[PDB]
Amino acid sequence: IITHVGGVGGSIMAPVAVSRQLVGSKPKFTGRTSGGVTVTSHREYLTQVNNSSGFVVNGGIVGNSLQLNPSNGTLFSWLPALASNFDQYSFNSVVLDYVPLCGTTEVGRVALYFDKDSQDPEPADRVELANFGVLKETAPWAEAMLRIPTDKVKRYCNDSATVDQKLIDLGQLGIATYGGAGADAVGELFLARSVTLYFPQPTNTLLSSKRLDLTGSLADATGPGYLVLTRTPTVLTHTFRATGTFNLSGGLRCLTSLTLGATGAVVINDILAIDNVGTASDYFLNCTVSSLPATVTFTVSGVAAGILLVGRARANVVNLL
Amino acid sequence: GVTVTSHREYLTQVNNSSGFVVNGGIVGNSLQLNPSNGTLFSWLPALASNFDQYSFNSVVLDYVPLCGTTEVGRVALYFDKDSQDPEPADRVELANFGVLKETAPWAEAMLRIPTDKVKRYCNDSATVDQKLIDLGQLGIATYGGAGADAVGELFLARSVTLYFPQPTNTLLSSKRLDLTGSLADATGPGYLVLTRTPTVLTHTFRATGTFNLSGGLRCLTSLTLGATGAVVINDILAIDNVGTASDYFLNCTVSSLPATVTFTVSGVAAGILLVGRARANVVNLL
Amino acid sequence: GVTVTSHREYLTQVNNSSGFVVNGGIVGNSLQLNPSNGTLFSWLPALASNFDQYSFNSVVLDYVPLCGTTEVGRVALYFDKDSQDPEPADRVELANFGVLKETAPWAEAMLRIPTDKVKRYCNDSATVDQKLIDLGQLGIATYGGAGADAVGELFLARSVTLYFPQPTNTLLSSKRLDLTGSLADATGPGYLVLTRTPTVLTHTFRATGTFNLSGGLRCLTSLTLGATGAVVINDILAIDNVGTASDYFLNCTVSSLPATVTFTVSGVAAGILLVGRARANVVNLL
Amino acid sequence: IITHVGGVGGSIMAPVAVSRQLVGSKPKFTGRTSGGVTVTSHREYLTQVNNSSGFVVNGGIVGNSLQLNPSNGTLFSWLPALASNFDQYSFNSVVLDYVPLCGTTEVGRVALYFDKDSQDPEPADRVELANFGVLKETAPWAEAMLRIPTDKVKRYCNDSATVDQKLIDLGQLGIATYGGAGADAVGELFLARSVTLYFPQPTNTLLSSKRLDLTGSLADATGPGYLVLTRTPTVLTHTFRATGTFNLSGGLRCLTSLTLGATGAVVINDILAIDNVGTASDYFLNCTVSSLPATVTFTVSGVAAGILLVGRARANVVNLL
Ligand SMILES: [Ca+2]
Ligand SMILES: [Ca+2]
Ligand SMILES: [Ca+2]
Ligand SMILES: [Ca+2]
Ligand SMILES: [Ca+2]
Ligand SMILES: [Ca+2]
Ligand SMILES: [Ca+2]
Repeated sequence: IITHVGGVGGSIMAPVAVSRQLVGSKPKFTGRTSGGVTVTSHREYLTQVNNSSGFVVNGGIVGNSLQLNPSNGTLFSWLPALASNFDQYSFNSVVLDYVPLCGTTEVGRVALYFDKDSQDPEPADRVELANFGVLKETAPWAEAMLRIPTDKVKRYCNDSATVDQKLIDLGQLGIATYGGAGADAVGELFLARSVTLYFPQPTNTLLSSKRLDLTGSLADATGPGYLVLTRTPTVLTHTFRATGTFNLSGGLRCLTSLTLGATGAVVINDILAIDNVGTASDYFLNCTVSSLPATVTFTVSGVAAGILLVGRARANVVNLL
Repeated sequence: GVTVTSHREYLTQVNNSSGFVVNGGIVGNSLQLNPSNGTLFSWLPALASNFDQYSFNSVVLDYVPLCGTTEVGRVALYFDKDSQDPEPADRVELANFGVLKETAPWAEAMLRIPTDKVKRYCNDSATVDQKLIDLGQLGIATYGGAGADAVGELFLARSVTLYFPQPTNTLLSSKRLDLTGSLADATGPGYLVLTRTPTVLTHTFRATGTFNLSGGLRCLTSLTLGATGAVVINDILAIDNVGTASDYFLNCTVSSLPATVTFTVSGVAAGILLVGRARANVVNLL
Repeated sequence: GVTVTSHREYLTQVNNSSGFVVNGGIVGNSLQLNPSNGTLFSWLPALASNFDQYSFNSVVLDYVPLCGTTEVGRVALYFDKDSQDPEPADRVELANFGVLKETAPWAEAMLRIPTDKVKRYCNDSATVDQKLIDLGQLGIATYGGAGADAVGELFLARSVTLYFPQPTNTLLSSKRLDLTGSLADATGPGYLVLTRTPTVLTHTFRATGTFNLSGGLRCLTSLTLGATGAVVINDILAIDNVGTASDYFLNCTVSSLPATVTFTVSGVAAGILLVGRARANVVNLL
Repeated sequence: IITHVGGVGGSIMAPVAVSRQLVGSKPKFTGRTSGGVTVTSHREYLTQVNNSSGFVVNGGIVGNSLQLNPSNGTLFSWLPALASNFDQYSFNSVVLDYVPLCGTTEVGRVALYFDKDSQDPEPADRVELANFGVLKETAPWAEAMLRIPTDKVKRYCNDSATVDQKLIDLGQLGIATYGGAGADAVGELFLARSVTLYFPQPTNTLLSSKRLDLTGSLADATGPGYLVLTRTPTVLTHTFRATGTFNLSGGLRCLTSLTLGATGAVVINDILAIDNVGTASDYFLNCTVSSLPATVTFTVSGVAAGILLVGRARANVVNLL
C-alpha cells in the first residue's frame, strides 16, 4: 500500500501533518462494594495548550492551579460533583495525554511535568523545567505522554479549608511552552482518570466566597477557587481561572457609580448594579467565560472593602424587571 | 533517581550558663530536624534542595568536649517529636523527655534519634503546621554553670533518602527590607535576618561558616562596618554616593552564635541583600 | 559513606549554522564530561561539590526537536575519550569518530556514552592533564543549514557515584580583572568570562539559566546596561559615585549562546565580579 | 498504525521530508594472515554535496581529485595513514552512499558516476554525465546508491611519483549537480570501504612539496596533493583541495612585503612573514580550512620563484617570540 518516496527500508519520514482522533469517553463506576464506597474512572479534558515564544506555564497562570485534588473545579470538569458526596480521595492511574491540533511546521516546545508539592511555586526558565523527575519534552506538533506517580495515602478533599494544600493534595501538574513564534494554539491535552471515593458524606456545596480586607488584601476563603478578587486603590479585579457560565453575587465599598468593563473571552449575561453613592454598593451579574485570559473588573473609587460569591450557573437571570 | 546520603555535619559550639539556657537561649523552635534547616544542616542544605521528600534512617547527636575536667556545668541533648511544641522551661522539664541525655560538660556524650520512614515533605512551599512535615525538634540545654563560655561542640550523624527531584531550591539568599518598613520578599533558605533600625542595619546570623554577602541599601552617609561575636571579616567593600543609597559587598566568616553584623549609616530607607554561602572568596576591587 | 545519582539534566539549545560548527564555535574542550562542568551540568552542580571521586554508570545524550519538518540541516553528537584532543575541524573528522550519531535536525535522536569504572578525580585542586581525570569529551555539531536559528534542545542522561565526602566547594563564582590588566584570580567553576576593553566590560556567557550577579568595578561614568542574544534581564541595580569606581548587582536569565552582556562605562581600571546561579530572585532596593 | 490519507492500497505518497540516521562506523581489520599483510574495511565520509543550478562537479573542482587510490588524502580521511605502511592496494567493495540533509521541495539534480581512467577529464554537461557506465541519477531530496567495479589487479600507491595516474589508480569518482536554484546544501555522501593491504613497508611520509618554476608553471611534486601553488605575475595562489588544520612552510621570490589575504572557509592560525625586500622571501603560516572554496593568496610583486611544503598539522605554533 503506502508508497512513500525516497525511502529504503530503514529510513525516516517527517510528514506534513499528524493528528489522533478522539472519542466519547463515557465513564465507568466500579462498585468496590466497600464501606459501600465508590470508584470512578473516566477521561476529563483539561486545556488547550497555546504557544509561548517567550516562556509560559499554564497560561502564565500563577497560584499552582492545576492542583491534582478532585476538586479543582479549576482542573477537573466532571469529577466536580461526585467526590462531592465524599471525603477521602485516592487515585490509581493518572496519565497526561497530549494530542496536537497544529502542524509539522509550527516551531516550538510544549512540556508536561509533575511536582509532588502541590505548593512549591512555578517554573522559572528552561533549565528549571527540565530538572523535574516526572517530565516530558515535546516539539509541539508531535504526540506525547505522561504518567503520574500515585501513592495510596488517605488524602482529604477541600470541603473544609486547609492552608497546607501540600499535605492534602496529590501533586502539582505543569504544562510549559517556550521558543514559539506566536501565542497561538498547537495542543489540547487530556486527563486519564481513576479515583477511589471513600467515606461518603452529606453532599458539600460548591459555592464561592471571596473577601477582600477593607484596605487589605484578603479575608476568608471557602472555594473552590475560580476567581481572585483583588482590589487596586480604585478598582477591582475579577480574574478568571475557570471557564463557563457563572453567577456572580455581591457588591462592595466605594462611592461612585459602577462601570462594568471586562477583558478577553467574555459573554456578559446580566449586569445589575445597585449603588447608593457615598456608600458601598452591590453587584449581581451573570457572565460567561471561554478563555484565559478572561478578565473582569468593576470601575469605582475608593475600594475600601471587597466581598463576593461565585458558584457556577446557567444562562440564568440576575436582573430586575 | 533516589539518592542516599550518610554524612556527619558539624552543628554548634555550646557555651555555658549559670542560669538555664537552650539552643542559644534562643527561641522559636530553631533546630527543627528537616533538611533544610539551613540553620541546622550546613552541608545537606543544597543537595535536598533538588528534592521534595526526605526520609532519614540514622541521625545521632555526638557530643565531644573542648573544655577540661574542672568546668562546672550541664550539657543536655533531647528529642521532641513535635517540631512545634515550645521549649524547655527548667530542670524538671528537660529531664522528662523520652530521648534525652544528661552529661557533665567535660565528659563525652551521645544521642541517637527515633526515625520513622514516613514520606515527609521539605520546605519549598510553605506549611504552617511545621509538625506534620518535620521529623523532630532537637534540644541542647545547659544549666548550673559558672560562666557562659565554651565547653562543647556537637556534631550531626546523618543518613538521608532523597526522592522526587526537580529544582534545587535556592541555596541563595534574597532579603528585602521595605523602605520605611519591615519586610519585602523572601526566597531563603534563611541564614540571615535583615532588619533596620531608623539609622542602621542589623545582619543577624543563624548560620555558621564562610558566606558571601551582596548588596547595598538606602542611606546617605558613609558606611562604618561593625560586627559582633564569633566573626572573621574577609572582604568589606563599600561603595557609597552620599545623598543616595549605597552598595556593600563583603565576605565574612562566622563560627558562633552570637555572630552579629551591622552597617552603620543614616536614614535607612530601603534594605536589600542576598546571601549564598561562599569560600574565602574575593569580594573586592584592585 | 558514598552516594549514587540518576536524574536528567538539560544541556544547551542547538541552533543552526550552514557553515560547520562545534559547541557554539566555542573552543577549549568545554563539554568535557566531569561533574563539574557547571557549563555542562546545571544540576549536579551541587552534589559532586561535596565529593572527590566520581564514576558514571550510564550517560546518554538526548536530542528532541524545536524546529519543523522543513528545517534544513544536520546536527551531530559524538564522544572523544580524550577530554583534551582539540575539536572537529570539518565534516570528515567528525564522521570518523567511534562514538558518533548523525541526524536531521527535525528528527529526534540518541546517544549512549561508554563508561569505565575507573576512579577518577573531580576538579577542586587543579590538574593540567585534564585528560587523566576527565572521562570523555562531548560534541554537538551542525553543518549545511540555511540560517543560524534554533532546532534542538539537548539533554543529559545521568547516573553518578559520589565517593569520599568533601567540605563544600564554592558554586559562586569569583572573577577578577587586573586594573589595566587581563586577569586576577579564579575560583569557578566558570560560567562567565569578564574581560574589559579600555572603556567597557564584557560578560560572556558559557552557561544557561537564572544567575545572580554581584559586583561593581572601577570607572567614572554612569553604567548603561546593554546585553546581547538570548537574555531576560531580571534585576539591574547600579550604584555609582562618578569619579570613582562602581558596583552592580543584577539578576538576569540566559537561554542561549550567544548570550552576551556588557556594561558601558569609561576607564575600566579594575574589574571584579562574582557569579553563583540563582532563581528569579530580587537584587534591587525599595 | 500510520493512517496516511487519500490513499487506497496501491497508491503513492510523496512526503514532506526524508532522512536516514547515520552512526559510528568503527573499523574492522581482518588478519589475512598473508605475507603477514593486512586488510581494512571501514566507512569514511567524503563531501557535502551542495547545489548547482548551473552545472557543477566535485565543487567545480578540477584535476580529477576524487581519484580512488588510498591516498588521496584528498578523498580518504582515515585510510590516510595505514596504506602508509604499505605499497600495493586492492579493494573488494566500494559503494557510494548518498543521504540527504535537504527536503522534499528543493529543486535539483545530484549524480554519482565512475570513470575507469583516473585521468580522463571531467563532465562537461547533461548529455555527457549520463553516458557513463556506472552512474546514478537522483533528484536531491531522495536517497541514492552506487557500487563500484573493482578488479583485483596489483596496483600501486603514490609514495614514489608517477605521471600516468591511470595505470596505478583504480578509478575516478564523480558527483554532479545541475538544475538547482541556489548553491546551498542538500546532500552528504559517504564511502563504503574494503581494502587489501600488501607488501608492508618502512612508513612513507605524508608531506607536501610544491615548486613553481621561476617565471614558470611547475617544478616537482611529491604529494599527496592538498594544494596547488600557482603564481600570477604578481601574486600567488594557494588553492585548497583538502580540509583541516595544516602547516605551511616556505617563502618565495619577490621584492615586496607580504600582504596575507585569503578567501572562503578559513581560520588563520599563525602567519609569519620574513622578508628582505629586493630579494625573495619566506612564509611560515598555520591556517585551518573547512570548506571549498577555501582559497589563500600572498600579495607581492615579481613572483619569480614559488616554493612550498604542506603537511597537515594541528593548532601548532609557527611564529617567533
Ligand atoms: Ca472533608
Ligand atoms: Ca519541587
Ligand atoms: Ca517543595
Ligand atoms: Ca580524541
Ligand atoms: Ca577535590
Ligand atoms: Ca577535599
Ligand atoms: Ca610504493
